[PDB]
Amino acid sequence: QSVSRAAITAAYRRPETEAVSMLLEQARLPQPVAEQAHKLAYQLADKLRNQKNASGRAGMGVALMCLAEALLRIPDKATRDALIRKGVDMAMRLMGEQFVTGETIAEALANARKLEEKGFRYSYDMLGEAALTAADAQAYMVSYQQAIHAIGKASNGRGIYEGPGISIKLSALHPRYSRAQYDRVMEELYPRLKSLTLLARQYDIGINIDAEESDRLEISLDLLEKLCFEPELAGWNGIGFVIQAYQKRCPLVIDYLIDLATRSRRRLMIRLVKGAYWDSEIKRAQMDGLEGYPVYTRKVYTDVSYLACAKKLLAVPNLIYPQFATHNAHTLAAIYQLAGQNYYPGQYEFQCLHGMGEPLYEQVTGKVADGKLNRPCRIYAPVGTHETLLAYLVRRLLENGANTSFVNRIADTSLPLDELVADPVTAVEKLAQQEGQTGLPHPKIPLPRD
Ligand SMILES: Cc1cc2nc3c(=O)[nH]c(=O)nc-3n(C[C@H](O)[C@H](O)[C@H](O)COP(=O)(O)OP(=O)(O)OC[C@H]3O[C@@H](n4cnc5c(N)ncnc54)[C@H](O)[C@@H]3O)c2cc1C
Repeated sequence: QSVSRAAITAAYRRPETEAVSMLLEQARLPQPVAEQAHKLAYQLADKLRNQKNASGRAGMGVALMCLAEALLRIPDKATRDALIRKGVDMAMRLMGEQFVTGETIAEALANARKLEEKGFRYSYDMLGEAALTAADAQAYMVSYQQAIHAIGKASNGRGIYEGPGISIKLSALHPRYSRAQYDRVMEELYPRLKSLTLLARQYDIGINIDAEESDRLEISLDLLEKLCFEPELAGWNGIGFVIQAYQKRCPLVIDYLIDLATRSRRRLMIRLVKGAYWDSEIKRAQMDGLEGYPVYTRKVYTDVSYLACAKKLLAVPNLIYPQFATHNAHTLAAIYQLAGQNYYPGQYEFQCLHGMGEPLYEQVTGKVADGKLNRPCRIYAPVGTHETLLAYLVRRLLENGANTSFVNRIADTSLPLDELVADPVTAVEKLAQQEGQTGLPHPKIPLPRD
């Protein structure tokens, strides 16, 4: 292929100067919106850093304190004045626990209530991906079936917005998905996706297809296309799909999705993310030796792409329920403002990962009289034992450990608040004036052919 599909194909690896130049005006916050976004972002990030006065205590060497402490333990003021494989497995489960909501779906669900009463929602992720065998994919299938039964019974008619949903990885459902051919995916994967989706619809819970590696985008769109035209799914708006703003294709995938929601007569649930596989995408493209990268190479370009994509999503509320997944205070503030006045619950939600967004979103989800923004947030809740945790944990380490990540820069007491929440468009134009051209690739990431 259609007009919208062909345009996705042709954007696959377009030069960054071109891709970034085209996004800029789509991403620019109008003057007054930009300033309310800055102020809100500043406030959120200020509260985050300085929850337990962490920066005001910088406002106030160590051996002296130990002596002042021992002196303060003198009870009477007068007296005082007068005076390899195992290490890896272990470190994985130790660092990883903070990102896991429970080992079983029942355990995760039984803990649902605490944050659900505060206005939080949930999307449960049965950990495990990249099925290597036919038996592996069968077992993931039954784990997903089981989870939908338990989630749906706990949802108990609350429906797709207020009630819990499930997130699935297509790589879990087909052996060797990474190299699978179109014909085998449709024969084998598609009937399992269709079956899980029919089940979710019986319980009226959301079912989201997670986005994985970029060379799987095209087959996931073929699967989505077919799925949206199932008679048993007519009139039901529970299908969800993730799109990754670090991809050059993202804006064009949105044109496609908008046309699909129209033709298939539904409102799609669309989770907009930046993306979780950047380091691997860069390595992969450098080994393939093709004309360029399917993702941006500077983090600020991804931020620009996200804002442009968020605007496009918010413009079509009859066709799309946008789910804005982020832990970045500026991104959140910019969305809040871009969504305009006269919020209604079913306009959009925020999303965050378990063990990562709680402090940001404790300022967001809840009553205005308690100082909150009163916007719903859906927590993505990984569920599994130690044997399913590895790949997810490594992605979290890369996310938390990168110096370009907001969750890393916020902990840096030396980087000032204004720089942390600086506007990405303005950042890009600043690079452009310094370097001579808009959207130049990262200086340390040359094209694969160089
Ligand atoms: C609820 C939820 C669900 C998610 N589901 C998925 C999913 O299905 N598939 C998926 O891929 N991701 C998914 N993610 C996103 C991913 O796991 C990270 O959480 C997310 O990208 C972090 O973005 P941020 O705005 O929180 O952080 P920010 O710190 O503002 O931006 C972080 C990031 O920018 C990108 N980046 C980093 N360096 C560069 C660079 N040099 N050049 C270009 N881009 C760069 C990467 O996307 C990286 O995560 C999900 C996130 C959430 C909250």
